[PDB]
Amino acid sequence: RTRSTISTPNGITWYYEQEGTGPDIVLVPDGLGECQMFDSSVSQIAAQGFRVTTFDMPGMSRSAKAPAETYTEVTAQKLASYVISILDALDIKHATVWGCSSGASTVVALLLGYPDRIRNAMCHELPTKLLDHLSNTAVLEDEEISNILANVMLNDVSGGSEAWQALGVEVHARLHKNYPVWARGYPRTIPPSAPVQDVEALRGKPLDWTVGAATPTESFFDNIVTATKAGVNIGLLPGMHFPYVSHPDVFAKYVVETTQKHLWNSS
Amino acid sequence: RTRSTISTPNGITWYYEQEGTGPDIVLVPDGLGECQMFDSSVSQIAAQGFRVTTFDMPGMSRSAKAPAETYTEVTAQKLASYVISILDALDIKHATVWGCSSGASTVVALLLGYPDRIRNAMCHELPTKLLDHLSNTAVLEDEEISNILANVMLNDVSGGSEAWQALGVEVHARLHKNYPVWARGYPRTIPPSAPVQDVEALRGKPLDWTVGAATPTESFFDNIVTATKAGVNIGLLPGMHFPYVSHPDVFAKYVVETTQKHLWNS
Ligand SMILES: C[C@H](O)CCCC(=O)CCC/C=C/c1cc(O)cc(O)c1
Ligand SMILES: C[C@H](O)CCCC(=O)CCC/C=C/c1cc(O)cc(O)c1
Ligand SMILES: [K+]
Ligand SMILES: [K+]
Repeated sequence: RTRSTISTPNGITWYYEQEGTGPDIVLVPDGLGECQMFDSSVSQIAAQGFRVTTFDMPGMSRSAKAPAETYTEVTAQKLASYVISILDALDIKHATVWGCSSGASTVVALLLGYPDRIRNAMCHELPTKLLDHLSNTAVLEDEEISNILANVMLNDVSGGSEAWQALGVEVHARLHKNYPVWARGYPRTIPPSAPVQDVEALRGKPLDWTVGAATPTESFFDNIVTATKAGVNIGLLPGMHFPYVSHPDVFAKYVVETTQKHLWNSS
Repeated sequence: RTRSTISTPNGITWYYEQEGTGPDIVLVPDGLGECQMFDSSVSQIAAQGFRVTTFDMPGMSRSAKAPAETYTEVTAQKLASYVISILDALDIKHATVWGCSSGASTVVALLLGYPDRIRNAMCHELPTKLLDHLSNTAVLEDEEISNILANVMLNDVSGGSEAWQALGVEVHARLHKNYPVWARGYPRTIPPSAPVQDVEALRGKPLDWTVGAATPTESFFDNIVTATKAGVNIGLLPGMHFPYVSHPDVFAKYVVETTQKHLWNS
């Protein structure tokens, strides 16, 4: 496993990890931007004959050395441009991509905006609606935000409390710092940027969409409706918002099988 | 509120309730077949200018005087035929219908099978897949079944435990007796009978489909997919499997507003 940093012309110094040889699979984090959440799955996926790349997102965790524009007023389209920049730096020309949450928005924007670069995209629980209770955290003090959102992550959306806690002190200390950054740059601007207003643009695209099996129906109801309207493959993963944490083996198998499906269809 | 009984020539003596005057709205119970779950909402809906009818289902609660075939090997098509028989007996010629669970299967079967009789149907959380863990309760002893399913209702799918408990001791005593009847006669045969194999048959029909907002996505995921494929209105009610128990005012409002929408359209 390569663990290193790389700087892109847009001023971001990325922390990234890479393991394996074979077709490229890129795991884009959710809004918290923390790629250690992929640790177990990276090895399982790479072992099936893929080169797997992941990274902390700009302004978050180990990728914090970045211009303020990259973690304020954040949109799917901004994030997609940043991901393209690190793929360029790493000489990854053709990638399968995964993303959850703002990462889901990002990978659909990637697929639509850079079709020559993206073999297929897997999106999970893509936020399309403004949620005032999240947006309103942005005006609180840093420690108040971190306390509130740490609680929300563990109790409301982790999909597995034991697994979430078992990420450990080092990861959670990084998440603690990230929560105010996410709170002030994401909730207000990510949902209106969702690249799913044009249903016909999605039709026929190599997109595989999932929602958590245990997630309350109302949370990503709109995803299921939108995917079905566009004829896009839609299904479920165990857990809720973080299947790569709660169910890393099932997650890895899904990513491998889905990538294999598209490698067959490509030929 | 009229509370009475009526006997249909298929051998069922129904317990039923009616309140109000105006267009007919009929509330079909879920598989537990217990119409006291509608008590609050019946009054609220009727007050908006409707005649509201509901009833215990065959073999359940106060409608227990019924032949074994009406509560064993139960299908959506069987239940639809029974509901038509009581509508006939009460001289209800054109009805808006609500149903959840097996009641949802029933009202879709009613709409498709008897389009002249059904103004519009509201279906909620319609089961289309066999669940082994539910089917397997059919071979346990009665008291084992009641203990298991009473817990599942209270703690897993009620959508509001306080409201569920507040149905009261008499209701839960009736449910206690119903759980084994439901276990033996419904889970194994209701889902394969789901009238949703033909999406094109649903298209353009006066159907409004809901799922509980708090229900785990995987429970009625298929409902949302099927409704969307057919272009059928699909949305959410608060709670889970029993919105008429957990959120009776919201439930009543939904039934009234949906009926009014279709009265305008017609
Ligand atoms: C992991 C996630 O990317 C960031 C933490 C917030 C969270 O998990 C809440 C549940 C999912 C909501 C995502 C969401 C919701 C919004 O209204 C706006 C937005 O930008 C993202
Ligand atoms: C109230 C409900 O009508 C009867 C109690 C069982 C329950 O609530 C479990 C959750 C919803 C499942 C209904 C269901 C599931 C099946 O596999 C087969 C079937 O016939 C009905
Ligand atoms: K697993
Ligand atoms: K209510």
